[PDB]
Amino acid sequence: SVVIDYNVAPPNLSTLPNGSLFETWRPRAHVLPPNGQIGDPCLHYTDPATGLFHVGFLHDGSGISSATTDDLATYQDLNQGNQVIVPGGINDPVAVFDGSVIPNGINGLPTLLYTSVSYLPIHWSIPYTRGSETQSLAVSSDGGSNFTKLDQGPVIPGPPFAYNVTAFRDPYVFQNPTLDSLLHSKNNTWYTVISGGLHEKGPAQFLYRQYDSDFQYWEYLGQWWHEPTNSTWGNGTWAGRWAFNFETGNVFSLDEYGYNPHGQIFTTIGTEGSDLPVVPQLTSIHDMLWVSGTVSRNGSVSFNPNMAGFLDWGFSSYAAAGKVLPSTSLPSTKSGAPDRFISYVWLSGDLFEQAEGFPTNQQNWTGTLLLPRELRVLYIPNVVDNALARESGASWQVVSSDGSAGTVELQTLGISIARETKAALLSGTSFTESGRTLNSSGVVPFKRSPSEKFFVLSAQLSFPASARGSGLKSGFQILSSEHESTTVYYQFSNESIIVDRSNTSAAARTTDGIDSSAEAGKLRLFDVLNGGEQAIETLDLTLVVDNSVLEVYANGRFALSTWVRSWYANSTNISFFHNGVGGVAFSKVTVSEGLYDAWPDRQY
Amino acid sequence: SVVIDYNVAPPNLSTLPNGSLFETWRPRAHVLPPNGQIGDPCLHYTDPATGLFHVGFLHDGSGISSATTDDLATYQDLNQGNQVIVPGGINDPVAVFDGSVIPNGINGLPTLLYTSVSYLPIHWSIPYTRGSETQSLAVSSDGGSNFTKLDQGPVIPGPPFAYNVTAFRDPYVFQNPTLDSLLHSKNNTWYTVISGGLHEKGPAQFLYRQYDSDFQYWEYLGQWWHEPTNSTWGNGTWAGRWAFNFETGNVFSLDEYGYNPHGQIFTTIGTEGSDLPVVPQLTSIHDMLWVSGTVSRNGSVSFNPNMAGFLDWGFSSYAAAGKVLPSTSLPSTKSGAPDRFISYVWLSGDLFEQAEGFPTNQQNWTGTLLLPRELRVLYIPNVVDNALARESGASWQVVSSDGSAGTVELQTLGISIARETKAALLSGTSFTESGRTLNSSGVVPFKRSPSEKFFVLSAQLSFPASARGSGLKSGFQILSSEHESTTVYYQFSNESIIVDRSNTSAAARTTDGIDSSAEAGKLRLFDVLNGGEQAIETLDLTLVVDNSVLEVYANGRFALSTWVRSWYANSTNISFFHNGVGGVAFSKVTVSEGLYDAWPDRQY
Ligand code: NA
Ligand code: NA
Repeated sequence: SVVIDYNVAPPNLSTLPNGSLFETWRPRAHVLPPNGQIGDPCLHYTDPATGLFHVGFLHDGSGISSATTDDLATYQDLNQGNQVIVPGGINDPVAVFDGSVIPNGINGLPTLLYTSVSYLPIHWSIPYTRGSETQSLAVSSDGGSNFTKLDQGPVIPGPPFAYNVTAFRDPYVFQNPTLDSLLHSKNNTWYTVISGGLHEKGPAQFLYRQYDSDFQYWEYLGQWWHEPTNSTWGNGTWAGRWAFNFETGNVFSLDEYGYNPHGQIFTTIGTEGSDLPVVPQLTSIHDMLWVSGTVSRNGSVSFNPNMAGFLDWGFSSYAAAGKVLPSTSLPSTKSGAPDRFISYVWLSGDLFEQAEGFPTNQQNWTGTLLLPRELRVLYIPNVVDNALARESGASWQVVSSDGSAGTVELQTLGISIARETKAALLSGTSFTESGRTLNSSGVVPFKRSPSEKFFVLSAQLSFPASARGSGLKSGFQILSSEHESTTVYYQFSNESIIVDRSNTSAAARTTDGIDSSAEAGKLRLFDVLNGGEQAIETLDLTLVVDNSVLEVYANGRFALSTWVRSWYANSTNISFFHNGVGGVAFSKVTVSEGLYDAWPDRQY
Repeated sequence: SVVIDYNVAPPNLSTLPNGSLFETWRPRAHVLPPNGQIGDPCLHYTDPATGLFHVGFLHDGSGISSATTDDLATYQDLNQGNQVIVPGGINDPVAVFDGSVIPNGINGLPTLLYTSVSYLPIHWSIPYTRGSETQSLAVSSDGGSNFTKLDQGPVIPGPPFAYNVTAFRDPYVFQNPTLDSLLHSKNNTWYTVISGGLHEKGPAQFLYRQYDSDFQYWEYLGQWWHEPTNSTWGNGTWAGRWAFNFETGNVFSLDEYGYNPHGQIFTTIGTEGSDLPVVPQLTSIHDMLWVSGTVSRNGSVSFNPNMAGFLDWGFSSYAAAGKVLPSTSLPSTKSGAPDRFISYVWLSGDLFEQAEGFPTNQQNWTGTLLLPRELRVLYIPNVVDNALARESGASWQVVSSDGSAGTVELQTLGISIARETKAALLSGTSFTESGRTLNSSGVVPFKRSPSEKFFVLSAQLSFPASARGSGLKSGFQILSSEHESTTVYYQFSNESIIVDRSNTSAAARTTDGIDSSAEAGKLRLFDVLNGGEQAIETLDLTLVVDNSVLEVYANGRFALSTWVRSWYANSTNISFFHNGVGGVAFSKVTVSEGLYDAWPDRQY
């Protein structure tokens, strides 16, 4: 069968045999199935009996598949990658959508509450078919390889009486003593949020609590959070739009270290956006947002947002699912971590099924999850109390102020690679490129580049005072050779990290459905006071390249992830990049090469 | 194939070929399918476009079959007797139970609301499987031969939040301006009652009204009528028990002539009874009750029973379904009838599936509906105001009184054969047996008897004053020959009509599962004042024999129906019967022979 040589120019990839491009763009350090398509992650839980962390995801549009980890770095497939629960039962004859797990449930077994689907199609833009989405229970008695459906109807057969929902799915089970105290619930009551919205009103999270010890009945507590149709946090700059429908709602509570039941309450959601006029059955904008809020009561409970942002700025990033990972788990016991909230963002492989022409049968897989991320409250001290710091409707807020110093402490969402995964990514070969200051325009090669498309690059960029309000662009050119290059840079004129993919892939010239549009995410660098002098915040950059999967992290509070589908074997060189407009000081750049095998017990 | 000769003794009927006993016991003037089993009647409606009255019934445990009538005497099968709606859809993958029809519904078409079943088994005596019974919509666009299910989920997906129901089925749609005025509903609002009960509380009718013009949402109005588990009207003499579960609830309103929207409100129900201790999945008592009541409001509406009885006293009579038949219908236009409420009682053919051994495959049919019955308010004037008239918790009530005459007017439920059916039953040959008074004991042959097992017998029995409190038994012996006889008599010692079936069938000697136990129904004959003298009420008796189907009517307010499965061709003779205890005066007895063919367009 056919010979592949990545030093030779590519054909139209649609002409190659099935499976011939299996390895071409495939990551080694990310969660994705053995083959085929990955959809929304869900079902994650820690098994209290074994300590193993279980992860799950929709697989091939035909149910939920799953894997375990004892270290939060590497994974073991359950049921050989085949689905632990499939459609075709009485409650879910057409489909299985997201569900979440009560780890210590019916008979002390993991108990899945999930969206069972009986009628398609389903979309916020069209009229809703009554009973199309219900919430049903299943239980695993075999260690999470098979979830057996209860032989009864759904436990939540529909939305509240006469509600004209846009959607009613993705039930997310969670505990919270702040809710308990506000609602006089029994201690350690399980809550469920269901995500969707209302036609002619707008997106919403529907809130419930268990009524009975049996998980059979769920008492409706109201739309604890809802926003008008296509409205937006602030003026729309820092947290996209609330848009036409909420999906994949997660609810959890954080402090400075990780997860805390008494901590500040957060939610992550997908929003489904669109231009006007609306194109039937099309969601053109898939925003992956996080939201901080205060929960109060005046009859019924409300979640009132006080700041919001993106969990990942990638066009193709969406549908994140996360779970409490307790300190007692196997991974946390090995690493000494406190209680955490670990979230896996989904990276759709085909633009949410809008990449017609992509050589899908050649690759024989579609999509990945991003690296597990730890979520925590992040504080930014010694920020200069000016208009940059004080902007309303943004992704941070002032929590204290020092009139004498002229400073504020800021608060925002901390987003970083989970620690055991980060350390396993840095495990191999390790070299440093010298710091330097650049004033003129162009790319300057590193003295040494990684020899393969599997690396981490870490660097600090320091900008001088004149950078503010200039047309400066500075960063790195990666995955470069004669025929290809990808540029990642910060741009002050629109306060953004940009990924320029115009030259990323030689395959995009010969083949349809290989996207080359720019990716972008907003990032403000504040003014800070250190050693008694005022300066622009250091841009602390971490780039993880995993064959075709690029994740760009910054300052412990920013992520932008995308596909970088470079063809040529030589497209591995790294250079400094600066457009010449002002100057920039690069610290020493660390490069770690090779990453690690996240699936050590797989063949491929 | 085998020769049948009804002058020769029967074999064990279980040894004969399949279908060989098709005609043996089969009626000609009753509603039953072309072959196979009949279950609960339902689905009846008048088509406003054609004027045809449609009847329906469960058929072979596999959906609802239907037929039409233009005269309320004869019927035409729809869809050749095959079901107009079957199980195996998304909402009803396991079964279809009773439903009722809004005649002028979605797109002005007949619209069925019915119980769609997803989980079996279902019974009041066991724990209820969540979601086993829902209420779904279907619509017929082809004149009632096929009801197309709406391609959506159920419109009532379950009982109210956390209710531990015994049952939740048999939705009965009805209109009522008395309810409209009490509830401030829109004029001509459709109501639905659903029948069942609650574990640890008792049987109930759950009441709803349409929320929207679309029939999509049904607003819950409470348990408008409920009774404690296994309680009873009065002391249990005149209306059985309310028992452990209500089934087949009908609601309607009557005056003296027939149906009236502003009239007195009535309901008919089956009750499921049992001995203590309860045998799992067994209902041993199937009572077919009617109930009169007043409807009032104190927050939510209540139906408060003021009298109750049996619609039919037959052990095997149950599950009646009826419908408003307007004066504008085809049958009513021909007969000049006002608005009516026509009810068909079910006569189970096999003791509600407890007649093991019966030669079912030999007969190739099971069960029938009884003759259509007109329900109306019946007044009994000039009754002597004594303790017989004044008994509480009975099947009548005093509505006015005359202190001077020493009398009361009574009110009760009028039950008679629908008029066009009655006239078609009397259509043929017609002869009279002379009146006589009998004082000694024994049977006295009629001078002429009918030559076949298809006849109506009408007679008046007048009892002298000494009959009261005596051990008198008087009536008729029918279907008699050397080897067989059936006796129908009134008995003062327990105020009952009795059917003695001990000698009815020679087949019961040779064959299993042919019931020969006595049937009974309570009937009080009041003291009346006529021509200025006091007397025992005339017993006005009507017996309709339709091969094996016996229906006994009395005084326009009593029905007792049963199976009389006589074998020998000669078992057709009629005699007077009197046990000698006192005396009895028989008026002239009318006998009409042959009845009529209720299925003129069938082969068999
Ligand atoms: Na996105
Ligand atoms: Na009965």
